[PDB]
Amino acid sequence: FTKHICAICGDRSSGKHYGVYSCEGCKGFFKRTVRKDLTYTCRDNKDCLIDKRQRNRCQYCRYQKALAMGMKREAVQEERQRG
Ligand SMILES: [Zn+2]
Ligand SMILES: [Zn+2]
Repeated sequence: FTKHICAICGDRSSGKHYGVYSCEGCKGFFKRTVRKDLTYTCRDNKDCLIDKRQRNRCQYCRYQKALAMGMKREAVQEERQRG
């Protein structure tokens, strides 16, 4: 968005992580998740009420949101390019 709020949780973004305005928690979290190629769950339905309140504890839903917008998953493998 104009004001670079974190596309996922509405936090202040640090940069366009994986091509989308994102915050530090999300930066690392998404990287970890993708590199490991993990999946999670939350104590809510898939349509979890994602807002500022939902800290990075809400891994699953943050990941769903990231995927929904379409964070450039592949870019996570940058450091994995051990040429
Ligand atoms: Zn975030
Ligand atoms: Zn959730």
